[PDB]
Amino acid sequence: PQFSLWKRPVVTAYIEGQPVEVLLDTGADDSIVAGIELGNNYSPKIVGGIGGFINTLEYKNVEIEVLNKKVRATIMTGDTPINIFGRNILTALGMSLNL
Amino acid sequence: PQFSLWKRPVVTAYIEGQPVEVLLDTGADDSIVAGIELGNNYSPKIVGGIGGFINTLEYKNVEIEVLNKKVRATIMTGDTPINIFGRNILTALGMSLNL
Ligand SMILES: CC[C@@H](c1ccccc1)c1c(O)c2c(oc1=O)CCCCCC2
Repeated sequence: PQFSLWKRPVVTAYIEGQPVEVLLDTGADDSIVAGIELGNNYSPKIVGGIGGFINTLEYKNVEIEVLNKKVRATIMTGDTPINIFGRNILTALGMSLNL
Repeated sequence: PQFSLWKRPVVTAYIEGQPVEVLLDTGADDSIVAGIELGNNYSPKIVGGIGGFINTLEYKNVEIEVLNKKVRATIMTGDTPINIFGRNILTALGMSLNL
């Protein structure tokens, strides 16, 4: 597909079966979604950005269906205002920022 | 040009002549940079990042040169840890996200 930037690149993603609304963000180094349960085998992380830091729990190798493609990648859960898919997932998806 | 996102889409843009380094952000609606001092009309404003709020000054009708294309735009200045160009400028350039 081709996403125009006139609208927020918001898609529906299926992480381990659970349906989430995610914003595709090329400035996000990682991916952080809230409100999803992914197990009792995680790693405590801390990520910073504009305005401050946020504590997160990292889960590797997680099934992800988005844009009619399934990737296995690392995601972080935590109190974030909107669910973000950073570059770690976009590269795994084969996406590009074109001019 | 084409950005692969394996290494963070960062470029040099000139804001009314001053060169800065900015990250191309597809999730941000607005744009904010640290340090530039302009004179256009401005309004005090506060924004919310993925971790907290920051106090900004907002300028309108700002001449911006990026990737060899000139534009007239709205941008914000404040003590941000990372300079980003959001969708308001991205769209004026005609950039897109493909798969
Ligand atoms: C450039 C830093 C970036 C980021 C994202 C995730 C984790 C750390 C840093 C980031 C954005 O992409 C956006 C916003 O604030 C940010 O700090 C504004 C709020 C809305 C969310 C999308 C844009």
